[PDB]
Amino acid sequence: DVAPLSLGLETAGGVMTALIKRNSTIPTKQTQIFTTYSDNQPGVLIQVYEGERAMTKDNNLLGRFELSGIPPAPRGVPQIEVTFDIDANGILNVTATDKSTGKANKITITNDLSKEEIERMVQEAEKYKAEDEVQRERVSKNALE
Ligand SMILES: *[C@@H]1CC[C@]2(C)[C@H]3CC=C(C=C)[C@H](C)[C@@H]3C[C@@H](O)[C@@]2(O)[C@@]1(C)C(=O)O
Repeated sequence: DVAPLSLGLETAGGVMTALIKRNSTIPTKQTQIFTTYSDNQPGVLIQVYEGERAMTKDNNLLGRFELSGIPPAPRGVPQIEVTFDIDANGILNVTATDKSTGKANKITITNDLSKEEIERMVQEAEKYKAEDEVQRERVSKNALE
């Protein structure tokens, strides 16, 4: 019925950027436009995370993929459309497409975590809320490494 945890990707500096917020009613689909962190960046690394903490290392890793072929351009210029789609079949599709060329890549994640363990991740997130927000402020926008 609901996404029991926030679902997102890692932005510059190991920052958790949520696309599907905790308690979102399923089916659900969200999209954010992302960019490159450094000049002439040839591609982006999509790292799929679950959890509430501000830094991805403290959340759970679900999968990875790279979208390469990004032409040389300055930082913050390329447009990378990243969509998270949760279906009613227990299939999570994460797609990243380069808006300039149409070049894309994707990962499929299925549901095959305990209720208490889910309850702990949200407990831990509000306990570490301040420390997490400090690291976020210090290290962060919509930039992808
Ligand atoms: C944490 C790990 C991932 C997942 C099993 C999700 C993976 C695939 C999905 C497909 C529609 C769902 C978005 C799943 C929702 C949820 O059960 C899940 O996010 C967690 C909390 C889990 O229970 O293992």
